[PDB]
Amino acid sequence: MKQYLELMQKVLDEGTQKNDRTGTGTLSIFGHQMRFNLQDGFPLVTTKRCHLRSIIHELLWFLQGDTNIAYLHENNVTIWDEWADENGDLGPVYGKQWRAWPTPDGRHIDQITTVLNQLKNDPDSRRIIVSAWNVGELDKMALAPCHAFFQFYVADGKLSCQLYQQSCDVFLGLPFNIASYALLVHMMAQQCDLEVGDFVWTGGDTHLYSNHMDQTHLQLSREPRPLPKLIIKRKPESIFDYRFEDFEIEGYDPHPGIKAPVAI
Amino acid sequence: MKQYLELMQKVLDEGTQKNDRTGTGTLSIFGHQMRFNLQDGFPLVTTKRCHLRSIIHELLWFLQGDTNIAYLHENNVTIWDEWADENGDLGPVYGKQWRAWPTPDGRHIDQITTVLNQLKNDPDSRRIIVSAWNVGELDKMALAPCHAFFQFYVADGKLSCQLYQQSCDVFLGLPFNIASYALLVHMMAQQCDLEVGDFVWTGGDTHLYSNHMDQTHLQLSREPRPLPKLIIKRKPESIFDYRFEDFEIEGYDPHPGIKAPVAI
Repeated sequence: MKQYLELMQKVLDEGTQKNDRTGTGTLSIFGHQMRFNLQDGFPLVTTKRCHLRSIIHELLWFLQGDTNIAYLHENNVTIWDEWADENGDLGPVYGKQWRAWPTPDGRHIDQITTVLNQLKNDPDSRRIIVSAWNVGELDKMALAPCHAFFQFYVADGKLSCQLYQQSCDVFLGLPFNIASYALLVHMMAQQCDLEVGDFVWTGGDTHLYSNHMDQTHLQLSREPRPLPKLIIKRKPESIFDYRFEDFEIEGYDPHPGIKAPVAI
Repeated sequence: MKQYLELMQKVLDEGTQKNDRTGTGTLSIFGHQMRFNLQDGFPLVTTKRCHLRSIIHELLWFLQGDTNIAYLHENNVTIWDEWADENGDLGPVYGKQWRAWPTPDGRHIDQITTVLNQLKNDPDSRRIIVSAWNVGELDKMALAPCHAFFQFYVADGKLSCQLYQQSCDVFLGLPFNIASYALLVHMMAQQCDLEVGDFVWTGGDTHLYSNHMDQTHLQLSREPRPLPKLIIKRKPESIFDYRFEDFEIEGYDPHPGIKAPVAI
């Protein structure tokens, strides 16, 4: 999509040479923000095919507060294998923090429910936040949250949301992230009888890996097709009762996919 | 300044009517981002006089990990009286979280030192973050952090920083916030032998109180004067050894100040 391709280009033009923890070089910029009107359609990148299946199962997994890849495996979803240990444990990552942020006094806050209450009983609140950045359990995590902070906003029956991605692989991870959170916005709005507003994406260290240049130029040459339409076949009793089948993407006609290898 | 006045205007033009917890109406927009090249000068609003004194003492106070207003009082700084209790306690706010984020296992993480180590020993890290958003101690706080998440970034000997302000009073609080964090960038860079890069400001619910319209239009009519220059008279042995006198703003010739009343 336009906003996306615009970023991709910007990174090429303005990105400074920076290396990552693996030794692979990246082109990076710091601080960027793009908006996506959700009424204009589901922000699923078209200039390259994306498989929403993994996306959906991962989101549902998070909402379950599960941090073991078992569920993912039952559905043959392996995007988390790379990090899980022999038992399939990733540590207190996303899911754990969202649904059971542990306090120093023995409690476990359910940030998702907390957020739902607010959207329903105090929509003008300015602190409708979900944070995965738990300083206390960083070490125990398989890896630090790429996207670790998001805020919800209500105005005119429209529910918006801003995500802050402190670190971002523009080519491989960004497309996935945008769709994932966009889907979360819809689920939230559905349970709150609210219309979807804007999904605002903000990033810190936004980069492209040096060995992704050709794929970038190749995609950067395709023309964005119209955005598809996300439809929810039903209205679960809660934000925790959605099932894979409830979602159906409609009108998605992407260009072919583009493989993006990684060094190890 | 330009970026600032541009926001002020945008809020007037595009802001939607929203009410706050006190009942006072605000004009608000969601999601905004402005950049400030720190080499161009210290971002201290000129179209209206700002007293940096309070700013500095508050920053130093934070770095001390102190959450009692006593220190502020010794210097006759009352910006926190409104919230402090009879003992002058504000709860586990900013200072406490920055210097002693409490873990569930009895520890207290020093996010400021943590961050300093990283900038000195692993500058390419993408997780150089400081968070005041401790879900565990929200209730015990005098009020929730307006600005609760910031990231540091290094590239070409230039240290940048992005702050995310989930809630923002454009007229009263924003100017104060920008200068405060800009000063922190400089202190950081000084202790890391790095040059200052960009201070990137991102906001969630960015608003103007309905009863600040005249002041807004009045300021919105002034022309930005050149930015002053921030100078540090010395190099303390650590980020915790700065004293009020070490800072000197130079070339600051602002327009007159503008009072901004608040309802209660």
